[PDB]
Amino acid sequence: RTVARDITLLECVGKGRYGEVWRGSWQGENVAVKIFSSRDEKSWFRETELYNTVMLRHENILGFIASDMTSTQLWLITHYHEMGSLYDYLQLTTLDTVSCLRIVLSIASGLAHLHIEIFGGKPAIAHRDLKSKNILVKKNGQCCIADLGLAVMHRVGTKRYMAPEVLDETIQVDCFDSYKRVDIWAFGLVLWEVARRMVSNGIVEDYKPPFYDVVPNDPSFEDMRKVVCVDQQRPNIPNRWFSDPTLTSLAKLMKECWYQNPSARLTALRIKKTLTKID
Amino acid sequence: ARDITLLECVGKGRYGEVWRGSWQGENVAVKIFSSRDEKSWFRETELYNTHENILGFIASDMTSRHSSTQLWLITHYHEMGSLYDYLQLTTLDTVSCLRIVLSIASGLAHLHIEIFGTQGKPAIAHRDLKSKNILVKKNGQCCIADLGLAVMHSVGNNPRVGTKRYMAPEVLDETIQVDCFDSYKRVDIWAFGLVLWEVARRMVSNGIVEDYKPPFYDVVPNDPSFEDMRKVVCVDQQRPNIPNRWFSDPTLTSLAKLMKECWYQNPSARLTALRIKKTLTKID
Ligand SMILES: COc1cc(-c2cncc(-c3ccc(C4CCN(C)CC4)cc3)c2C)cc(OC)c1OC
Ligand SMILES: COc1cc(-c2cncc(-c3ccc(C4CCN(C)CC4)cc3)c2C)cc(OC)c1OC
Ligand SMILES: COc1cc(-c2cncc(-c3ccc(C4CCN(C)CC4)cc3)c2C)cc(OC)c1OC
Ligand SMILES: COc1cc(-c2cncc(-c3ccc(C4CCN(C)CC4)cc3)c2C)cc(OC)c1OC
Repeated sequence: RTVARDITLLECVGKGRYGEVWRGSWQGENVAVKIFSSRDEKSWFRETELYNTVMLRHENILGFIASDMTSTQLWLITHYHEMGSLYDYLQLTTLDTVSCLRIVLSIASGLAHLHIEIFGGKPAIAHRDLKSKNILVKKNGQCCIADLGLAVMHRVGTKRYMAPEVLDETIQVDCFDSYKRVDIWAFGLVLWEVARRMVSNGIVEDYKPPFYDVVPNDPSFEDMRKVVCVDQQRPNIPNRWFSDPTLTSLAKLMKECWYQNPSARLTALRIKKTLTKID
Repeated sequence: ARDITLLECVGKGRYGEVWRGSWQGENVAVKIFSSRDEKSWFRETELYNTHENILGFIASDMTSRHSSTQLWLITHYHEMGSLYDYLQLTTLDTVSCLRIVLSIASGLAHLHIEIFGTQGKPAIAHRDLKSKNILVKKNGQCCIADLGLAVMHSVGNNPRVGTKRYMAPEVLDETIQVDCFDSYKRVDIWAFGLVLWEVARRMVSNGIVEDYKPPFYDVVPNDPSFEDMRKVVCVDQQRPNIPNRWFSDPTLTSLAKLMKECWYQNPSARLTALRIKKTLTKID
C-alpha cells in the first residue's frame, strides 16, 4: 500500500521567532503546518513528547495530525482554522452577548480539559503560553487553544501575559498547581481582551492588548515586573460594563483570575461552572 | 515527493514491524513501532536530531487521527540484512572478518566520542548492541542500528534494558552505576566482545570454521530469562569458549585476546572502543 505523505504548502499565514505557519493541503483536506525555527527546536520535542504520551482530542484544543522530522526540518501538522487567531478576529469584529459567551466558554472548556487529570484518560497539563494569538476561531463560533510547545504534564511564555509570580520569580517551580494558576492569570487577560469587543448599549472598546496603556510594544521583563508586581496594576474595567449584566459578571470573573496570591485565583473547572450560569 | 510505498515486511516482533519501501525511486527501510516501544521511538528521534557505520536517518513521523497513533522511523535500506542473518549462511576469510569488525569498532568509537563546534555531536552509549542491530553493506562494511535505548552525554532512567544474551554482568546483577555515563560505554564493549566472538567463529583458518551460534548458546536454555543469564555470567563467571584452532591463526589469536579484554568482570578494566579500533587497525 502507498503512504501519501505529499503535504502541499500553499500560503504562509504566520512568521515569527517560532518559525512559520503555512496553510497546506494533504489529500484534498486543508492542514496547518508549523515549521519550527532552530531557536524553537525544544518546543517541537516538548510537544511531540506530550502527544506521544497522550493523544489529546477535544473540540476546544487544536487537533493534532502529525509531528515530522526530515533530513533537520521539524514540522507540526494540525487542523486548519480559516478564520484564524482570536487576536486577528478581535481586531476587525465586535461581538454580542451570544458570540462573546460562546468564545469565552469554549476557551474555559479547552483549558479545563487541559488542566483536569482523567483516570482510565489523560495527565493534567498546564499550557504556560495562553494568549489571544494562541487561540483560533472555528466557524461554529467556538475557539480552540493552540501551541503546547511549553506545556507541562503531571521565565518562559509571552512577557505581556506572565503572572506576577513568574515575573518576580516567586513561583513554586516544584508544584504543578503553580503552572495551572499561571494559566488562569493569562485566561483572565484574554477574557478582558474579548469583553472589550462585546457591544452593550451601542458602546464597544477598540481592540487593545493587555497593559497597552502602561508598557511599550515588546515590553521588557523589567517593564512588566514594575507594572504587575511592584505597582500591582491590573487592566481597566470601563464604566459601561457595569450597565451590562454579562460584562458585570465577566469583570468579577477576570478580577478572580488576577489576584497577586496564586492560590486565591479561581480554577478552570470553577470558571467553566460560573460561565454556564451567565445568560 | 514524500510518497512511501511499503513493498515487503522484512521483520515483525515485540518492537513492531520493519518494511522494505520505495521513496523517490530509492529503497528505504520503514520501522513502525509497537505501542510497547513508543519511548524508544521518541528517544531514537532525539538521538538522530544530531557516519558510514551508523544506520542513516531519512525521517521520523508521529501520525494520529482519533485515538490511533502510528510511530514511523525511515532509514536507508541494506539488502543483505543483519550481520546476524549474514553470519548464518556465510563463512569469512581474514579480509572480510577484519573489515566487518573494524567497521563496527569504528561506528562504536564514533558513537562513544564527543566532537565539538557547530557541526559536532555529544557522546552516545548504544546499550543494545547485538548482531541483529548491525546491518551488512555491499562494500562488506557494517553499520550500527537501533538508537532506541541509546544515552547521550555532553540521562536515560527506567530499569535493566537490552538483549538478555548480550547483557554485561553489572546489568544482570544490577550493580551498574545508573548515574555514570562511562558505565554505559562499558556495557557496549562487553556486547561488542560477544559480537567479535560470533563473527570470528565464521572466519575459516587452516580449512576449519565453527557454525553460527549466539553468545552462551551452549550454557543457557533457548529464549533465556534474565535470571538464566545472571546465573551463567554472574554466578558461574562463564565467557564464550575460544576454539583451540584459533591459536594456530595469528589474526584469530589477536581477536581472541581482544574479546577477552572486553569480558573482564571489572568494567573499568575493559578496553575502550578507541583502543579496539586501533588494535584492529594494526591487525592485517
Ligand atoms: C509517515 O508520514 C505520514 C503518513 C501519513 C499517512 C498516510 N496514509 C496512511 C497512513 C496510515 C495510518 C495508519 C495506518 C495503520 C493501519 C492499521 N495497521 C494495523 C497499523 C497502521 C496505516 C497508514 C498515514 C500515517 C500522513 C502524513 O501526513 C498527514 C504523514 O506525514 C508526512
Ligand atoms: C497558534 O499556533 C498555531 C496555529 C496554527 C493555525 C491553525 N489554523 C489557522 C491559522 C491561521 C490562519 C490564518 C490566519 C490569518 C492570515 C490569513 N488572513 C486570511 C487572515 C487570517 C491566522 C491564523 C493558524 C496560525 C497552527 C499551528 O501549528 C501547525 C500552531 O502552532 C501550534
Ligand atoms: C494522520 O492523519 C490522517 C490519517 C488518515 C488515515 C489514512 N490511512 C489509514 C488510516 C487508519 C486506518 C485504520 C486505523 C485503525 C483501525 C482500527 N485498528 C485495527 C487499528 C488501526 C488507523 C488509521 C488513517 C487514519 C486519514 C486522514 O484524513 C482523511 C488523516 O488526516 C489528515
Ligand atoms: C535493527 O534495526 C533496524 C534495521 C533496519 C533495516 C535496515 N535495512 C535492512 C534491514 C533488513 C532487510 C532485510 C532483512 C532480511 C534478510 C533476508 N530475509 C530472509 C530475512 C531478513 C533483514 C534486515 C533492516 C531490518 C531498519 C530499522 O529502522 C527503519 C531498524 O531500526 C532502527
